[PDB]
Amino acid sequence: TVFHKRYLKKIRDLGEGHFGKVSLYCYDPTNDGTGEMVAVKALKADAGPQHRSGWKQEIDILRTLYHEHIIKYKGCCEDAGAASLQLVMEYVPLGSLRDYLPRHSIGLAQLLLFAQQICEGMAYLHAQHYIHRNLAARNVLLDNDRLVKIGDFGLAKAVPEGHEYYRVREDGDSPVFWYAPECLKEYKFYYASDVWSFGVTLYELLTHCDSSQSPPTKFLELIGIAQGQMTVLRLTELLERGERLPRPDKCPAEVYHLMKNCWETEASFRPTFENLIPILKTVHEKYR
Ligand SMILES: O=C(Nc1ccnc(NC(=O)[C@H]2C[C@H]2F)c1)c1c(Cl)cccc1Cl
Repeated sequence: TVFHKRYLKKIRDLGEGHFGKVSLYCYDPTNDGTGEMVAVKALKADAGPQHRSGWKQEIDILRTLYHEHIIKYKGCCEDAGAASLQLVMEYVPLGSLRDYLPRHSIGLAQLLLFAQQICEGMAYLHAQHYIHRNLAARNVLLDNDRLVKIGDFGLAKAVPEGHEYYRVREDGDSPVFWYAPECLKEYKFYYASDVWSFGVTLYELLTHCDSSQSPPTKFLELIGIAQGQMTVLRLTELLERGERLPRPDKCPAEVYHLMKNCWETEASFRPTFENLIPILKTVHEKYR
C-alpha cells in the first residue's frame, strides 16, 4: 500500500522510536477533514548506512506481521527528503502504557488482561521466528481500556530456523534495564530473553509506570551513579546474585512469583509466551 506525502497533514509529534521520530498525521486526500488519523514513523535524514539497513528491516518485519495485539501496518510513504521510506502505521488512540498509566488508575484485572494480551502478541511473534528485543511499557500501546498492542519493532530481529538465539552487539541505546543476564554478559538474545523483558514490563504495569519505581531508577539505586564504564557489569552481578526488582504495592504475591519466574537466571527455567497465556487468563479471571 502506498500513501502520498501531499495528503499527509501533520497534527503533532508522538515521540522518538529507535531509528527515528513518530508523528501524528491526518491522511486527507478529499481535503474536507474526514481523513483517517495515521502514526507515521520516519528515519532521520542524517542517518548512516548502518541505521538505513536496520530501518528497511524494521519495515519488512512489521509488513509481514498480522495480529490483534500488534500495531497494524497501513503502508509506506515515499519520503523524497532523506531518500528513504516513511512507515505508516495505525493510530492507537490512548497511546503508550508509560504515558497512560501515571494519569489513569487502572484496576489490577485490566492490568493482568493487558499482560495476557502482550503474551498473545509475543507468542505469535515467536511462532513467526522473530524476537522483539525491546519489550517495555513504552512500546505497548493502548487502543481502549480492554485492548493493548505492541508498537515498536526497531530492535526486532529474525532468529534463523536452526538457531535458538541471535548474537547482539555492544550498543549505547540497548534497553539494558529490561535485559536478561545472557544478553548483558554473553550478548545472546534467545526467545526466553523476551520473557525476561515481559516480566519487567509486567512490573512496570503493576507500579502504574511510576518513574520513581521504574527499572532504571530501582537498578541504579543498587548499582550507584559513579561506577565508570561498569553499570552493565554491576547490573549483571546483582542479577547473578539473585537480586530482583521489588514487589510492587498491591501486587498479589502469586503474580510477583510469576514475575520472578519470568526472571529466572537460567533461560530454560523461564516459561515461554505460550505457557503464560492460559496462566494469565486464569489469573485475570480470579481478579475480575
Ligand atoms: O509509535 C509509537 N507510538 C504511537 C503509535 C501510534 N499511536 C500512538 N498514539 C498516541 O500517541 C496517542 C496518545 C495520542 F497521541 C502512539 C511509539 C513512540 Cl512515538 C515511541 C516509542 C514507542 C512507540 Cl510504540
